[PDB]
This record gives sequence, structure tokens and C-alpha cells, in this order.
Amino acid sequence: TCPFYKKIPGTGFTVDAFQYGVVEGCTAYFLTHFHSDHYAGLSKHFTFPVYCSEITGNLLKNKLHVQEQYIHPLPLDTECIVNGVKVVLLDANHCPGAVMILFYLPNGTVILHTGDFRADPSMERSLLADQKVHMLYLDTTYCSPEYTFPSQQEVIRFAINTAFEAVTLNPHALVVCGTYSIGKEKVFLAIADVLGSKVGMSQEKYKTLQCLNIPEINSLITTDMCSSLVHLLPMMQINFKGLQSHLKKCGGKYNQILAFRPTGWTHSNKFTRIADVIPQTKGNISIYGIPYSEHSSYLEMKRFVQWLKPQKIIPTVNVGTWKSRSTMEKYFREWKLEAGY
Ligand code: NI
Repeated sequence: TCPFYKKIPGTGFTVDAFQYGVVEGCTAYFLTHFHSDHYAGLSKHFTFPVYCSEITGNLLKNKLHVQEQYIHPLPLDTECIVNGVKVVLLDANHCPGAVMILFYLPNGTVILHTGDFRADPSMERSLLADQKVHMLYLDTTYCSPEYTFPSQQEVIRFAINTAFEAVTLNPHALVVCGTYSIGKEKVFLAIADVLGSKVGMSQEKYKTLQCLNIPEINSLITTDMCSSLVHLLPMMQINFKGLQSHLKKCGGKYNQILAFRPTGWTHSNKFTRIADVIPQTKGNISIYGIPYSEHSSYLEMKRFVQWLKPQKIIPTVNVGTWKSRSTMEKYFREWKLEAGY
């Protein structure tokens, strides 16, 4: 049965609620982004209206085979009436196609559902600036002060510089990057651009990337592995055994691998600056864990919420333990007392 924090009061609407069967009283199912914990339950047999971004709608139709007649894509930054209620979709600065949803309830209440997001000061100048929000359904993934990581720009700078140095020292090195979902495409695209290579990958991943409206994409990716010196592999294969086995398959073209594992936060963020990061190495194989996050840091989260000044906060992440819930509620009260709302 559908939990309370996925229902929007005073509407027929649910958010990211496809794994509960037919939800009583739901006339429209919103989907914030195409990540599996959120789309869990959708297939070609789904027969209710789904509201989402154009990019999420491309993935629904091509990857999950949802029939076209039940996909309702909405443009961003645009007031739209859905089943008699005004809604707006905003960019969530998460993965491609990810949105936040503003709902303007018939009784005058305004609700923001962030989906998954990486808060940014640029959001303070979206359509959020123009009016008050009463309730915030908040992505609280890293809601604790220990969660620090660098900007995405710093992380990409480190990766480009590392890859370009390695391959310039040894023109016979292969670069490999791990993936298990959409998001974080900048990691492998920026490295392939510095090296003058396309990115090589499986037919299934090429298919997924072709749904994302990235400009000039036919110029950046390929299924011809032999023509590429940046390869994408499943995240599970990014270990010494899996990489050794991949190197065997490349027909003696290469004699070294440099591999990247984009993770979220890891406890080595407590001690080591991005500049100082070092790989794990075994023989002719090196593996870098790089803290490329598509979720808010604690400080980014706090800044957003103190700017928005919501009357009530409903967390959507870390909601299963009393310890987590009590910790989050303590930070929300701190933020409110400090800023004075
Ligand atoms: Ni996500």
C-alpha cells in the first residue's frame, strides 16, 4: 500500500508510486525521473495517465515499452492544467529528465515536491521566486553535516586532467568508466572529449543514451568498441578481476587500464581533498573513486530550505528509522531558528 509521503492532499495525484498496484483515488501518476527505485512497477501493461518530462517519456516508451497513449510529457517552466489543478515542472539538477513539481492546490496551498535534486543557488531565480510554498516534500539523502563533497566542475577537472596525463604518457592505455543507471554522463563525455575519442558501449546503453536529447550525441558515442579508447562498463565490473577480463578481450591493443567509479559520498571525503585523491592499483590496472554527486550536500540543502522558508517539511529519503527521522527533524528546527521563519 502507498505511503503517505507519496500522496498529494486535495488532489487525485501521486508521485513516484508505481509499485503499489492501483492506488485508490489516483487519477494521475507523476514520475519525477527515470531511476529504478522511483519507476518500480511500470511496464507495457500500465493503463493510467503518467505525467513527466519529455526525456523521462522517451525512456518510458523505448526502455519500459509503456504505450504512447498513457504518456503525457510536459514542458518545463510552463504553467499546465492537469485534471483541474495548475502544475509546473522545474529542472531538478539530478539526472537527465529529472524534475521538481509545483502543485497549486484548489484551496490556495502551494506544494513543492523536489523528487531527487542537487540544490543550487540558480533555483532561487526560477518560478519559485514569485510566491510562497506551504509544504516541501524534500530529498533528504545527505541531510547531515558530515556529508561534504566538491562541486561537479572540480570533480570533472580532476578526471579530465588525470585521464589526459595518463594517456599522453602511455598512448596504449585504455580508459574505462562505470555506470548502472542514467546520470553522471559528464564523467565519460568530458574524458572522451579531451582524448579525441568517442565513447564505446553496449547496444543497451547506447539505446538509453539515444533517449536523452543531448546535443550532437551522434558525434560522442558508439557501439563500435574497437574504434574507441574510452569504454563504458557496468559498475559491477569495475574491480581488478572484471577489468583484467575486459583487457583480455581488446586484442592486444592496450597494455594498461585507468578506470573511474563515480560514487556518491564515501567516508574518504571526511579526510581527503579532491586534489589529493589516489587510486587503488594492481599491476597495469588503476581504479579511481571520484565523489561525483547528483544529490544536495548538507550545506546546499540547508541554503535552499532557508531561502524557501517552507511552513512544513516532509522528508522523502531516510524515512525508515526513528534515529534518521529524529536527526532530520532536529536539523530542520535549527535551520528555522537560525533564519527566523
Ligand atoms: Ni535518483
